[PDB]
Amino acid sequence: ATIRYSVAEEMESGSFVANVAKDLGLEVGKLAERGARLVAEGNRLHFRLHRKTGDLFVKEKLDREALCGKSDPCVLHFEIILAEPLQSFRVEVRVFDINDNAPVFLNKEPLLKIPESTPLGSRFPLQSAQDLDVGLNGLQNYTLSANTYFHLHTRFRSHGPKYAELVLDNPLDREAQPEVNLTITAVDGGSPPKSGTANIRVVVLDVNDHVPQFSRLVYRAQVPENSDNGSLVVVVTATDLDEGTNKQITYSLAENPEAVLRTFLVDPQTGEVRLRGPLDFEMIETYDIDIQATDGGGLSAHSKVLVEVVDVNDHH
Ligand SMILES: *[C@@H]1O[C@H](CO[C@@H]2O[C@@H](C)[C@@H](O)[C@@H](O)[C@@H]2O)[C@@H](O[C@@H]2O[C@H](CO)[C@@H](O[C@@H]3O[C@H](CO)[C@@H](O)[C@H](O)[C@@H]3O)[C@H](O)[C@H]2NC(C)=O)[C@H](O)[C@H]1NC(C)=O
Ligand SMILES: *[C@@H]1O[C@H](CO[C@@H]2O[C@@H](C)[C@@H](O)[C@@H](O)[C@@H]2O)[C@@H](O[C@@H]2O[C@H](CO)[C@@H](O[C@@H]3O[C@H](CO)[C@@H](O)[C@H](O)[C@@H]3O)[C@H](O)[C@H]2NC(C)=O)[C@H](O)[C@H]1NC(C)=O
Ligand SMILES: *[C@@H]1O[C@H](CO[C@@H]2O[C@@H](C)[C@@H](O)[C@@H](O)[C@@H]2O)[C@@H](O[C@@H]2O[C@H](CO)[C@@H](O[C@@H]3O[C@H](CO)[C@@H](O)[C@H](O)[C@@H]3O)[C@H](O)[C@H]2NC(C)=O)[C@H](O)[C@H]1NC(C)=O
Ligand SMILES: [Ca+2]
Ligand SMILES: [Ca+2]
Ligand SMILES: [Ca+2]
Ligand SMILES: [Ca+2]
Ligand SMILES: [Ca+2]
Ligand SMILES: [Ca+2]
Repeated sequence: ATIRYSVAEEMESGSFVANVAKDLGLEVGKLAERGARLVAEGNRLHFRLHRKTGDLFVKEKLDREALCGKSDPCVLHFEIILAEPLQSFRVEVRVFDINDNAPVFLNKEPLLKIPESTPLGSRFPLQSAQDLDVGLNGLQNYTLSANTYFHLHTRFRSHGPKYAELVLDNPLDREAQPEVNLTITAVDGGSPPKSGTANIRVVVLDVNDHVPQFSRLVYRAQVPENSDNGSLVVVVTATDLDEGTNKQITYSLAENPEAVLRTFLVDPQTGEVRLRGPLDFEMIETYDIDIQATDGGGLSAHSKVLVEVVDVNDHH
């Protein structure tokens, strides 16, 4: 009823396809004589017939991804018309698929920002790739680069892979490495398989999971009673391994006896523990002051400075 042939994709134009006279029920001379003409719909003119030889050539480089797109059978139809007697013959040439397209990502550099306090076992979806081929020549599998935090889990469908997702195996600690960088690899199933890699940048968001720590737990100080107002008792420092607003330190005098808050002050920024009142050895020999370093998130830490006034009042 209908005659068909098979051709390979992306072969050079003018290349041979088949010989018509054989499977037409005629001979070459008959083809030349009966006026063998190729006719199809106006839009498609993919082939060419040489009458005198009965030879079928392809007129253009056939690109299957353009003609059929994502369709499994790529078939081109056209009819051979004759004359005396006037016969019409339906011909269909199938364009086989080859592996001339590798998988690719639209974002070669995706940006995935994961908070530091992320529960172990959490999953992060990744955008799939695009292999324009069909079947085994299309997408088949994903792989993840060597890593100490993640492992890749590829959600599959019946025909092909749905998409891939990162699964966290280890607790993310920003203080260790604030960023982890990876390369996802998309692999088809052709022979040889073709690959397409993308580069994921995983940024770890700082969480206030670090209380400020004072240098010394106890600050020893020996201050002369005849010292002036605003004289520097001591300088205290507090460190925070975090970043952002969860790092800046706010020093403060809190929960102290009246005398302390009456004769002492502290600089909220620098840590300048200084005087705001007079001193007399006979009245108060020693002060013990608990200062408080407060973090932006609210994590506070205490430390006591033990001041001891020196020299009898007006001894020298
Ligand atoms: C999709 O691909 C994954 C992993 O990728 C494949 O396996 C690698 C080892 C390489 O050979 C890649 O070229 C290849 O694409 C497949 O899952 C994995 O299959 C392998 C089969 O050998 C399993 O072997 C393991 O090997 C390690 C050490 O090499 C051992 O510690 C394991 O105990 C085990 O023997 C592996 O467990 C398995 N999973 C992972 C995460 O690698 C997957 O089968 C494939 N799917 C399809 C449909 O192709
Ligand atoms: C994110 O990480 C990628 C991955 O780096 C690669 O993966 C690791 C797991 C290891 O296997 C590394 O050995 C491997 O490079 C980085 O991509 C890499 O970029 C560099 C330069 O930007 C590329 O360097 C090469 O150097 C050789 C010899 O010097 C040249 O011949 C190459 O032409 C190339 O210049 C490296 O090839 C490339 N790796 C891959 C797989 O593409 C990426 O830089 C990094 N990004 C960030 C922001 O950290
Ligand atoms: C000894 O010094 C303290 C503190 O001096 C302060 O710190 C220095 C580094 C400089 O920056 C000074 O400019 C700064 O004042 C003195 O205590 C402070 O006195 C001033 C003025 O009396 C107070 O300012 C105001 O006081 C009025 C009074 O009603 C309030 O209403 C205002 O709100 C405003 O606070 C200031 O509060 C007070 N305390 C501090 C911690 O600065 C002190 O007067 C001086 N002399 C003696 C004898 O102690
Ligand atoms: Ca192609
Ligand atoms: Ca193809
Ligand atoms: Ca392919
Ligand atoms: Ca931490
Ligand atoms: Ca942190
Ligand atoms: Ca902190």
